[PDB]
Amino acid sequence: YNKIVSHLLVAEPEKIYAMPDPTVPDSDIKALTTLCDLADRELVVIIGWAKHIPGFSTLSLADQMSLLQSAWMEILILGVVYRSLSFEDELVYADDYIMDEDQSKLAGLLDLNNAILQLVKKYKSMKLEKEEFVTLKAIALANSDSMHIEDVEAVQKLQDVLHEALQDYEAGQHMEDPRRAGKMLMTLPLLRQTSTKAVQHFYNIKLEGKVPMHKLFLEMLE
Amino acid sequence: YNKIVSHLLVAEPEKIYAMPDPTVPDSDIKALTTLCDLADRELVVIIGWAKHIPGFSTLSLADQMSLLQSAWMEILILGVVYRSLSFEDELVYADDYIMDEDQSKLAGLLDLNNAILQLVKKYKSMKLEKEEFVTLKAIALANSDSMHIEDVEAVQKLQDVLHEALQDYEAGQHMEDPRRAGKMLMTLPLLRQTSTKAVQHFYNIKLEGKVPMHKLFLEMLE
Ligand SMILES: CC/C(=C(\c1ccc(O)cc1)c1ccc(OCCN(C)C)cc1)c1ccccc1
Ligand SMILES: CC/C(=C(\c1ccc(O)cc1)c1ccc(OCCN(C)C)cc1)c1ccccc1
Repeated sequence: YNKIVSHLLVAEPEKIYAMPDPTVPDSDIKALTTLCDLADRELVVIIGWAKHIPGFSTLSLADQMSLLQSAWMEILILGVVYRSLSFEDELVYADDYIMDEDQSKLAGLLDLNNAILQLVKKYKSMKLEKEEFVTLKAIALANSDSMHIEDVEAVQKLQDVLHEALQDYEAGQHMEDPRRAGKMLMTLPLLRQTSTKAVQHFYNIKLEGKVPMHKLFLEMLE
Repeated sequence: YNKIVSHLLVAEPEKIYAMPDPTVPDSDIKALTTLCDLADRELVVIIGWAKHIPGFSTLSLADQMSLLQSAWMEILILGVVYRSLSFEDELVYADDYIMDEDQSKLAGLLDLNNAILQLVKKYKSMKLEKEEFVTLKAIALANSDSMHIEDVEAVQKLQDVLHEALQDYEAGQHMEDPRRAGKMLMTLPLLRQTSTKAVQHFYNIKLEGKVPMHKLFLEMLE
């Protein structure tokens, strides 16, 4: 069994409850608040998680920040996708916050949650395993295509190392499909597309708040 | 040598000149007109090209249209990227229409053309070959993630067939890097991201015109 995959499995953060405020009337604002508060907590643990990825900490702080800046929404989305694989037309943002179509409509997230469900659909068909999920999260971080990378070569080595882990996993676990690793890689474009739209929506409705995201990753990394 | 790759090479369309109107004063409008007129001509030949891809014609007309609808901007962009690999900070839209930074600024395309140059940068480092380019164009078509596919399984078989061709090519041509096929696949997210932004920009400034894109692919396919 592949050691990087094993390591990523033990580095996996614990479940986080959303705790929607039971005193607040249901509304689009309440849904967005709940999601913002959930994501902020998730981002803190994502930063800690990334430090476990072999080679990530040896990048400059600027490069670590750049990768995180570019990847954070993909990592959040891949999480909700994975959590939702055993459900039907619903998204498990947390065990206590499962969004059906009516809820998504109410939150103004129909189009976005429908795209996320498209990711779910594909991964259900492919029978996405936890091992594959955690490896793809790490790959999405390393492959996030920041336009501000200092050490392009080191970031490529990190991509290489993680891709190798996925290939080695699939070679051992899935001999019935010698192309499964590539199929997994071919799911990344839809994740990127969905993230891109989610981030556009995030800025369009001003969820970023008073303090820029750049400084937030700084505080947490420094 | 891989037959699908060989076939794709012979299916490659001839060069198309942009023919910017020499009587028209240079302006953002002239640049956008030139690009619109270039793309429209390219789209006609792209539709003919897709018919050469093994299995594409045996899909329903609806599925052919769906793949084209979802992929067309990626295919256009991958073309300009490939045409630009031997240039520096300039995009070869056509032999007679090469956009430098000043031109992009003037056209309102700085951000978009900069993203396209990011694609170029990565492919230069990877030493992207024509064989790899034409194969990735076909993969981008098949992997374009339309939300309206009728025969999900047939579209997967098409993805499979093209992925197999890339893997077989790389296995024979690039034994020094057993992971090169996966590296090529890992370039697709940035293409998707760039296309997504280009399409958003395309609709934001109303370049679609009086007739919807759906009917355009119909006419040309029927
Ligand atoms: C898709 C749901 C979502 C977020 C989300 C996704 C996955 C997940 O596990 C948790 C949340 C989302 C919402 C807000 C957000 O902002 C965090 C920044 N702070 C400073 C508010 C990030 C993601 C969202 C994204 C954009 C607009 C509206 C909602
Ligand atoms: C990135 C350049 C570009 C186009 C382009 C890209 C590659 C290429 O080889 C040729 C052109 C572009 C521009 C217009 C366009 O519309 C075609 C639809 N008709 C009906 C006008 C498609 C692509 C463009 C895209 C969006 C907004 C503005 C410009």
